[PDB]
Amino acid sequence: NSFSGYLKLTDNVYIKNADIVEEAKKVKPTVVVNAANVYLKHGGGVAGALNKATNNAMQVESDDYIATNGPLKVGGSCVLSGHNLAKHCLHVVGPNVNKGEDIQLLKSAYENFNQHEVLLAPLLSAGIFGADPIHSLRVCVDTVRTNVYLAVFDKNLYDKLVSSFLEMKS
Ligand SMILES: Nc1ncnc2c1ncn2[C@@H]1O[C@H](COP(=O)(O)OP(=O)(O)OC[C@H]2O[C@@H](O)[C@H](O)[C@@H]2O)[C@@H](O)[C@H]1O
Repeated sequence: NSFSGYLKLTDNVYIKNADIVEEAKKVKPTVVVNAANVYLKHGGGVAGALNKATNNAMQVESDDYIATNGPLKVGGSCVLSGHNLAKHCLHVVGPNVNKGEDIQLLKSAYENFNQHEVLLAPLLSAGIFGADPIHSLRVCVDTVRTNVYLAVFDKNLYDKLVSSFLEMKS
């Protein structure tokens, strides 16, 4: 946990414009969050990017987990190996609002973060799943009480997130 270059938004939320995988390799974090689906299929996005960097070790361990325990709940989580990227990997499932999943569960999904004192995380539901990233950052800041280090990959999205957060801040 040697996080460098993060802007601090609140007492426990930090943000940085980085690739979450490059971040993980460099910082070797205790916990890296994966933006997961219910069957733990890491195709594309953060999940696929992380899986590739373990040369598909993650996807194999994931598939064994689903086979034993069945799908995760939307808004739920499971802790697996972090492989070469971290000690552990917390797969957290946020609502796919694009497919009509309840946006309320984004808050339950962020509540999983509070079981770890330090995390390297992306924004849940803010890509393929279609939530407003500003909304997702807002619920993260309102929900997570532990120290979360957000890697936002796209520069324009990151700029807009730090702007909007600080304009609406109180
Ligand atoms: N390499 C990356 N590094 C950092 N942030 C990233 C990266 N790739 C995407 N992001 C950002 O992380 C946030 C989450 O994007 P997704 O990974 O698409 O997350 P989510 O919306 O929860 O999508 C879940 C779905 O995506 C699939 O990969 C996954 O298997 C599941 O089906 C968004 O802001 C997105 O721009």
